Amino acid sequence: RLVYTHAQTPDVSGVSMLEKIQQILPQIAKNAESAEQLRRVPDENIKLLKEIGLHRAFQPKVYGGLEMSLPDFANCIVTLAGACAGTAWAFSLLCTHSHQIAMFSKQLQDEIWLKDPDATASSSIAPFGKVEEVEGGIILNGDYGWSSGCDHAEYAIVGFNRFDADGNKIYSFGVIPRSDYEIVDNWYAQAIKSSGSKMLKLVNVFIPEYRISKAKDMMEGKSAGFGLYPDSKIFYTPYRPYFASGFSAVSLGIAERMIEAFKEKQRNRVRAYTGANVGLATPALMRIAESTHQVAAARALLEKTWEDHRIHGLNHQYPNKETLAFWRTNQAYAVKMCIEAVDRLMAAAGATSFMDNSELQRLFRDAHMTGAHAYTDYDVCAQILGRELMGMEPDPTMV
Amino acid sequence: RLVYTHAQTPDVSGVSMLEKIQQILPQIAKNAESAEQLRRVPDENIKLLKEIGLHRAFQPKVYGGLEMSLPDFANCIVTLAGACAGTAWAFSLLCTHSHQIAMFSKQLQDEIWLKDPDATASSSIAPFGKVEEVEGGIILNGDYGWSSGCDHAEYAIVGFNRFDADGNKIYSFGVIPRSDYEIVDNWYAQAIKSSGSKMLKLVNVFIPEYRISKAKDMMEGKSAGFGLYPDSKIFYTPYRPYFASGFSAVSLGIAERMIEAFKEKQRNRVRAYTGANVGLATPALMRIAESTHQVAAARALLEKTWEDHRIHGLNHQYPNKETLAFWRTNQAYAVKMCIEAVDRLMAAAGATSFMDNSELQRLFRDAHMTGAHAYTDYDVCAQILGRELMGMEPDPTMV
Amino acid sequence: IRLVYTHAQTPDVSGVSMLEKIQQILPQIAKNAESAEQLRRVPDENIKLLKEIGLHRAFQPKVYGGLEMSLPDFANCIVTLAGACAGTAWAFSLLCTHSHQIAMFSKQLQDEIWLKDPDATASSSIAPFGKVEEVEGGIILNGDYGWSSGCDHAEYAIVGFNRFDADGNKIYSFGVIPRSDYEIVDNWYAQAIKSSGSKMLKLVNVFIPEYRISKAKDMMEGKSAGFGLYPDSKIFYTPYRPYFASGFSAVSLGIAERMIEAFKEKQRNRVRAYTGANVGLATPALMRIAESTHQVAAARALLEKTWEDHRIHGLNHQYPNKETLAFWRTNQAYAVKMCIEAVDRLMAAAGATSFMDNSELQRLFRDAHMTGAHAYTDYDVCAQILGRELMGMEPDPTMV
Amino acid sequence: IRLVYTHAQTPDVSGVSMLEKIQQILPQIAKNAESAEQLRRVPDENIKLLKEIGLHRAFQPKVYGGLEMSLPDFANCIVTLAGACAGTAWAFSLLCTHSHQIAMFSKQLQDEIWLKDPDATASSSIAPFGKVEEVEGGIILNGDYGWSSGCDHAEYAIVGFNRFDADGNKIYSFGVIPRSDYEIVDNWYAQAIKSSGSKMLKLVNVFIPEYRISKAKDMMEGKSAGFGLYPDSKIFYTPYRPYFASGFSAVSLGIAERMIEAFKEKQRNRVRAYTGANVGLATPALMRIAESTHQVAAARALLEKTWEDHRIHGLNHQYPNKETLAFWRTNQAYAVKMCIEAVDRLMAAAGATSFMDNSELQRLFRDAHMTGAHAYTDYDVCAQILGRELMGMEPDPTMV
Ligand SMILES: Cc1cc2nc3c(=O)[nH]c(=O)nc-3n(C[C@H](O)[C@H](O)[C@H](O)COP(=O)(O)O)c2cc1C
Ligand SMILES: Cc1cc2nc3c(=O)[nH]c(=O)nc-3n(C[C@H](O)[C@H](O)[C@H](O)COP(=O)(O)O)c2cc1C
Ligand SMILES: Cc1cc2nc3c(=O)[nH]c(=O)nc-3n(C[C@H](O)[C@H](O)[C@H](O)COP(=O)(O)O)c2cc1C
Ligand SMILES: Cc1cc2nc3c(=O)[nH]c(=O)nc-3n(C[C@H](O)[C@H](O)[C@H](O)COP(=O)(O)O)c2cc1C
Repeated sequence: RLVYTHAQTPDVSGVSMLEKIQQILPQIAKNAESAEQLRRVPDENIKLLKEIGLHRAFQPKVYGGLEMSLPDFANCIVTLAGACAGTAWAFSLLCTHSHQIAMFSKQLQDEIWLKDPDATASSSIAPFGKVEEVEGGIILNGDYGWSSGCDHAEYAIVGFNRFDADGNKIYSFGVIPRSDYEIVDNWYAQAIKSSGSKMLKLVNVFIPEYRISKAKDMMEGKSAGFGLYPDSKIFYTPYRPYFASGFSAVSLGIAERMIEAFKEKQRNRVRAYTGANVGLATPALMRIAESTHQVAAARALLEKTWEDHRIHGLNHQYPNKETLAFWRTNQAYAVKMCIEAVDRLMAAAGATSFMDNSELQRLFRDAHMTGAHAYTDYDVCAQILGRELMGMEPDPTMV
Repeated sequence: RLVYTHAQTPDVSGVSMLEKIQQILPQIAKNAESAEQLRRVPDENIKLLKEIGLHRAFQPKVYGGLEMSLPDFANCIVTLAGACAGTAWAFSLLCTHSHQIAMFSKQLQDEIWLKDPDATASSSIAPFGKVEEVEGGIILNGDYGWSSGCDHAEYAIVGFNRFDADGNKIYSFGVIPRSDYEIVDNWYAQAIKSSGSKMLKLVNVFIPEYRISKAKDMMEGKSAGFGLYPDSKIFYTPYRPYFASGFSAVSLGIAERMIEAFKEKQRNRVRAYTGANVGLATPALMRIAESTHQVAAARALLEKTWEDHRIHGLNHQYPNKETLAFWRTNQAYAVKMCIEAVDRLMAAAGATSFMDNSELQRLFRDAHMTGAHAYTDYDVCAQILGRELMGMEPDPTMV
Repeated sequence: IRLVYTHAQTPDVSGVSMLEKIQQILPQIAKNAESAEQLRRVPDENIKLLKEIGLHRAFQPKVYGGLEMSLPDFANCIVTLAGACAGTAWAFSLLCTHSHQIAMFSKQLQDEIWLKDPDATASSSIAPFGKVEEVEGGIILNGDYGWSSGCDHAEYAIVGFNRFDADGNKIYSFGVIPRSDYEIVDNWYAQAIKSSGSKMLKLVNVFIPEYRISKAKDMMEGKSAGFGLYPDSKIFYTPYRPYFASGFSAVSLGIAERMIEAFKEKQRNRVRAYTGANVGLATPALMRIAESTHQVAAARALLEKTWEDHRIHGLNHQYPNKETLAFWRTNQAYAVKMCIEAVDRLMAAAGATSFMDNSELQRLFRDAHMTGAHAYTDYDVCAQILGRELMGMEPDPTMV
Repeated sequence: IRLVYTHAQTPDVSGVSMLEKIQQILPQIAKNAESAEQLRRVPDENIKLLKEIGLHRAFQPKVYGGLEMSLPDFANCIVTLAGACAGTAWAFSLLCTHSHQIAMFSKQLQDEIWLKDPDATASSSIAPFGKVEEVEGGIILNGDYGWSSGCDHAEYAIVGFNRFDADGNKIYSFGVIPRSDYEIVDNWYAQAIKSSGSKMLKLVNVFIPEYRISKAKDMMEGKSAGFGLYPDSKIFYTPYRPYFASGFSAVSLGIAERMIEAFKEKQRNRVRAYTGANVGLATPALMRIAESTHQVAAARALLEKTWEDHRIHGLNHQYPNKETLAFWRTNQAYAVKMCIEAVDRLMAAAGATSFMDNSELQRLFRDAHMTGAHAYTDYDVCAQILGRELMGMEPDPTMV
């Protein structure tokens, strides 16, 4: 029998990553409050999650990785997000970054992992950096904002633009060691506080050519690492859908938790002004129902989208324009529904739900934060998909 | 690779029912306009659909039936609805009625089908009839509204209440031959005109005990036909989810077609006033995108819900309270989203789209009609699901 | 003097207000509604009743025997009227608001139309499809001119077209032409507002003299041939467009307030077909009636405020600035949008019986949606218009 | 005299309207907003500025030196104020509206409060949690009384509780008590409207004499001990509740209008972080700015019309009937809902940077949502209130 309201446990001989997550969820949940005030992932959380080996979800097998299918991984993040959004978000990123690193030169991966198999990377992909072409590579300078989990990373992946002959943009990534940059703690946010999305500062950082890949190359299986893992079900696939797979996941995790948390607080709710017993009043019930439907519908769409990714990966098959448009955008619609579903409940939650000591207020905030990311902006997404459906050239103004 | 915007063709060897539908879809589509003025399904359409054997979708195998899985059938109705909603709707009902007949006595099924293997039944399940208990059965009298396809049926299934010693409602159905009732043609509607939902008139109709089953019995596998088909993947299952499976189906069919129809008419559109080519303007695109997303999300939820029906059927497993609530209501949420998606497009359609000679106007009407059936009313559904989620006793005021 | 949230308040005038006069004839209009739908135009009775109370002279200059009603007072008669037959209200509103435009043409033209017959009115078709040849003394116009509400009951038609400069740039103009110069082609088969008789005008080598031709821009800025003719008037020193298009939102509002009333009446006694239960007062129904009431009351407030602004401007002989003009162009579109939300919220709890031919809701629902399909009520266009203005951007010549 | 859609119109009444006086001090209020949020109450400066212009005497009777402002004029001050610091506006609104209620108590009580100190104000906690013993001459009340906006700046508190009939039915009453009779407990750690200082009052064996106790029903129907005291006043012959709860929607509107302005400012120069192109004027953004503008203008129209209704009623010393009362109870709830939709439509295009502590939007978004979480602004309850009334049903004693 299927389950509509949450992740179904892959019954497998040998216990699943998702069960392993489920056992440690109470601890995560209890640190949630002190994680918010810490403005990063508490050391305990990292240690627990790494202990179950989650961070090696997308690490190639040759280095001791699991190579989880997207669905299985997504669902761990969703489940995780239910307990601490910021943790789930940050940790998702640390994880999905290995899937990218896996497309770089064999030499780079060897450098990172043969040395330390538990090493991970945070990122800052927005190309703010000023780049000088020296011989052998580049020198990069810049302030690189928004690096979730950067405190717990040994490397960072960093985005920038290079130019060819007709000084055209060549969008590239560089992997750099933790010693090459300072973490500046300017992370004072109002949602997903626990993700530690501090900013990386880069001063005359040299990056050799072998730690630099073209984005386009990693979208189309032409990067230096292509063909390295001929048996893998997850590497013969565009880098971006994976890396960005966390946002919607976290968002959905929040939504499903909101429903549960709202239901718990709803049962016993009294009317301040009259004293009457009001937890089972029809309006409340209808909201719980509709939000349940809405996130169930969102989970269906994400589940179907993830299956699509998995199937493609299995078959070592790069998607076409249309499927690519859908993979870029369905997640944004999912995120959008999930927020509608959180809002519908928060709106019936009453004043007490906005107190610091109430969980709803944090879920509500975090939920909204998931729709503020560049990759989840639905205005941009509607235009992307739309243009594709009418068979129009893409707008280079968005991506 | 998965498909977001429509039914995926089950790549069997040989001809799937769905391909067979797809080949006849142009003809159905061309009769659509004269079907609307006919106020019932044109004889051609019935003949074409019966020829491909679709009406035997849920007929037991022993009488020459196919015993299609719910998903496979649902998807034929969705596809069909894209060409003529009223046809798809009416015909869906004529089909899903066999699934119910199949739970009646062996004697009844023998009576209907050994005699004529192509016979089908229309229905009127709202218990308006006055019922006298005579010995050996009942005499029923009543005007029975809303019998989709009743012009093309050889039997009608007809709902009524019988009473205990306690004098409590026992909701029952009776199958009655076409000779036992007059079709009154009072079907003047403003949507799904082609369904021929005329009203059955019953005057002192006698119904023998063997043509009468309790609804509750068919919900719980206790009706006279339980056990008859020990190998069947579709009869060990409550009757209602199958019978009502066509509404959301039709509704989805209509939505997917709107998006196609809108896109076609959109390309070349000029502003009436300023005379400007305007088919590719950003707002239109964004509506095409989001309606696309919306119905895709609906399709995902229905596809997931149907899988759940299929799985249960396979395992001869009757669902529990919770899954039952979800099966009762997810369809209603799907219908709701589908109508939102139609409305979002009809609203950018401009005045020309409301002309009799435009398809959009019919799709828009028919789409709305699908949310007006008793089983798809979302207000009632949210209350049903809601009460279940909070662990409340059901409200006998709705069902 | 308590305010009223759910409908037009009756102006205590001297003598009998136009709105009371409408209110007395509303039953008759309402009883013809069903046969008007099958007639595909306004029934002769309705025209005769409405003209008898003098409504068609709502915007006719006083010198010819007109009333010169303020926008709010007129709008509110349409809203009320629309409650009984949307198509009648819509058609008739147009026949009415056309005089306000005629009043900006040459004194000679007005004299021609009204000194001859004071009850004469005009239908229109303003979308510039016509092919236009510049002959000397005026133009020859040819074209099929769609969508002329009330055109069966009109003696003239106002017709839109483009002329060109030296430099070949569009000069959007209107011409008033007699009923004898065109054929009404009956291609009006619609699924909403059937009774408006929006048939299409056919024009074959119609000659139009220069004096029956005004520039749209001139009528927007008080520069047309009729500017200054009525120095005491509270309604002519004002751009033509806001008035002419004032009817759409009005009708749309009329339909919404009526839906609420109609839904309430049918709701009381409603049963579930399935359970047998008397279900008219169930909390979900109540909440929908409430929220639809709030939503249309909120639309009414925005329209009433917008109308006041038109009135105030007209009083002061003051042409609005860019910002107010943007608001006048678009507030009505938002109102129309809310009204349709309000109708939908109710039709969605209406059940299957409400979609029958013999039910009023089905008509109101259809009509309500038709009011948001007009080119002037399209909200996507309006959001862009108002948006550009608020950010201080040049207007998009792509829409208007 | 041209109307304004996007904000309060300045009442031209020459000399300085209260609203102008507000507008001059708004920059200061705005600059303290950030440190007010961390203070979790209204900064002493803000109180001092606002009291200096005399705003707190908005509803104080004239005999004590009050202004007796009309509801519209006051409401609009709160709206304007809320644009700069919601929590200030909210708290101060309450301190203000409480005088309107005090004005219905015995002449002796008002004399006690104001003849002594004419600047004295009261905070409240109206939810009847208190346990109440009937002693002779009055009551002894005990309880923890949550949510007392501005309670740090008040000299008295108004406190709600239930007493009982012969056959012991709830008699809902209010008691005014001096600041010495209760402790302020600082448990106010919220995530919205932080600056309102809505701390909780603790009451230990507080004695309340009969003359500082009024029945709520009496103050709803002009039967309280202070009825008739100000025979010339335009604002006291009116149920107490619509005035006291007038601030919430007002604040909520204030925040919305400010969101639009704030969003517009930040939108202009917004690049993509991803591609590299002036993204501030993209069509989606424009349309959201447009539609939110329309939505809050429509909300403003409904509140403005509702306020006028209160004003007209007050003028005429006329207590409203069931229907208008249902509307006054609920329109504000709809207004608040629209305002939050409008805020959300913008916050959703605002991008990640808008959720930083150093961004104003994030605070506006939070505060905006908080206004819809009060017991009087809950729309579910409101739809059921209005709905039942419209269908002519007895009220549900389960909500109020
Ligand atoms: C109910 C209906 C009646 C109309 N009546 C008139 C009319 O009498 N005169 C006129 O110029 N346009 C009329 N219009 C047409 C519009 O002005 C405009 O040309 C049309 O809405 C263009 O929309 P489109 O993009 O669907 O073609 C009417 C439109 C509809 C909605
Ligand atoms: C398009 C249309 C077709 C219908 N066809 C049938 C049918 O054939 N058999 C049936 O028992 N009920 C049919 N129903 C009626 C519903 O089962 C139910 O009686 C009706 O929705 C009651 O809704 P109401 O509250 O408006 O009466 C149909 C309803 C509509 C929407
Ligand atoms: C921002 C905030 C401030 C409030 N300030 C007051 C106040 O000063 N006086 C008062 O009686 N109630 C105040 N209320 C509390 C409400 O009157 C009511 O008791 C509370 O909203 C009950 O809602 P609940 O169901 O969440 O408990 C306030 C509520 C919130 C939203
Ligand atoms: C919660 C939060 C965490 C983020 N974490 C990262 C990250 O770790 N790496 C990264 O490259 N971008 C991250 N982003 C930033 C986005 O990729 C992007 O630069 C940002 O959303 C731009 O949006 P804006 O238009 O508001 O500037 C994050 C954004 C938010 C919503």
